[PDB]
Amino acid sequence: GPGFDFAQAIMKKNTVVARTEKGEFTMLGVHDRVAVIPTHASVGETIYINDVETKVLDACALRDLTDTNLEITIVKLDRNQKFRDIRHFLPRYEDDYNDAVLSVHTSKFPNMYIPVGQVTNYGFLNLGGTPTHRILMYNFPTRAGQCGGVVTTTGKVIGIHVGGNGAQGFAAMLLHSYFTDTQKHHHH
Amino acid sequence: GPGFDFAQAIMKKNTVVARTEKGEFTMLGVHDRVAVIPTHASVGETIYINDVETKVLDACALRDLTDTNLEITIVKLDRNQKFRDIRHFLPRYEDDYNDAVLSVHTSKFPNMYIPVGQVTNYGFLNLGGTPTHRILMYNFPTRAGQCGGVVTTTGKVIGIHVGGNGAQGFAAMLLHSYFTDTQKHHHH
Ligand SMILES: *[C@@H](CC(=O)OCC)[C@H](C[C@@H]1CCNC1=O)NC(=O)[C@H](Cc1ccccc1)NC(=O)[C@@H](NC(=O)OCC1c2ccccc2-c2ccccc21)[C@@H](C)OC(C)(C)C
Ligand SMILES: *[C@@H](CC(=O)OCC)[C@H](C[C@@H]1CCNC1=O)NC(=O)[C@H](Cc1ccccc1)NC(=O)[C@@H](NC(=O)OCC1c2ccccc2-c2ccccc21)[C@@H](C)OC(C)(C)C
Repeated sequence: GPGFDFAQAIMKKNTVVARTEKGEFTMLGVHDRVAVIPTHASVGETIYINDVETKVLDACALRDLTDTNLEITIVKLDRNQKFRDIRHFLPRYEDDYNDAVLSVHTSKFPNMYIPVGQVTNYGFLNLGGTPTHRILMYNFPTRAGQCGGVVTTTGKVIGIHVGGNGAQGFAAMLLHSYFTDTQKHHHH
Repeated sequence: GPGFDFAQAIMKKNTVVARTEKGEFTMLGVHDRVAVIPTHASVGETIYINDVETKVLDACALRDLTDTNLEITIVKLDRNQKFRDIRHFLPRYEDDYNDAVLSVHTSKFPNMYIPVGQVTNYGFLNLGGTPTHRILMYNFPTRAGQCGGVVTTTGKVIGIHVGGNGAQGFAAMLLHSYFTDTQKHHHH
């Protein structure tokens, strides 16, 4: 069966409601004060987190070496609470998955779970006019309001929901190497 | 934890999408060709079931001995498929419950699960101007589109979602005695 228990533990301890100029998004906290949000959320220098205005200390819109959108933006937030470190639940590599759950945490849906079935390493997607890479696909009619939703299997947090076409849903991959402690680089 | 596995088994085998003049509702099939739907769905002599026009052979809008709305309408449908008999999962008596799940099956949400936490035997509710009895209440911000949604705990199907006020959700109780094989009574 789908790993509902795992999805619930991730949602309970590692999600907040984020709100930008573009609306509300489920937001996955990954470690310390670092979280993710879809790039098309258009994060600025402040953001609402559970309706509390919060400084965005850093925001990195990920792109691959072809200079193509990956649709993940990693943010560092000025908050007191640390997120439980869930980096060990992130996949090392691209993969396909079975019996995944999509989990949403917004004002409208504070806690909701959708089994999306098989998830395929899809690759290239034209997302609302933006070429995008490293997309995961599931055959489920996902809707507006579900962006940022966390895609899991038991023991793995594999991506965040970013798009759909009325029949299929698409998530941006999360990989373990996106969040490893590193060194010195001018990035803005 | 919440009984997601049980909720999923009920949804998989015992729900259809019903559509009346008032819109779409999750519809729980109980046994044979007998199902339930909230009375405010305004069931007529035909109904759409998974988008297929279907004759409604009988419809009984339940009321208690005070002649007050219970908000459950039991329907008998002209379909080929029988529903798996789930009467043994229906509670005998009114009760309070822990860690319930609300499960929705509509066109917009073909499969969605919401843990609603504690469910209380609430009693009287004024439902959109209609006095209504035998209501179950949960502290969860349920929304339009969730009516008919099935409320479960492990091993019990306890009600169907009928209402909310933005902070709380309300279900009409299901009791085992609503569906027992009986005898001869002019009811229309
Ligand atoms: C989540 C964010 C949101 O609700 O918007 C607020 C600004 C939302 C989820 C999806 C909406 C529809 N169902 C969903 O699962 N994502 C988007 O709207 C996303 C942009 C975005 C905005 C903000 C944050 C993150 C993302 N855009 C779309 O999902 C877009 N879909 C899309 O481009 O799909 C690709 C299609 C494609 C590729 C190749 C050949 C043919 C097609 C095709 C045909 C028909 C439809 C889509 C595609 C949505 C907005 O596009 C449609 C046309 C479905 C409305
Ligand atoms: C499901 C059916 C649907 O979507 O409508 C299509 C016709 C829907 C679910 C609920 C909507 C809001 N959140 C939900 O969970 N149910 C209804 O709309 C239901 C009527 C119905 C129509 C068709 C089938 C089955 C049912 N009506 C309401 O839910 C109504 N809520 C309500 O009456 O709550 C009682 C309130 C009460 C009692 C005593 C003191 C104070 C109050 C109070 C204060 C403020 C709000 C409600 C109540 C909705 C429609 O009413 C509001 C005002 C929330 C819009």
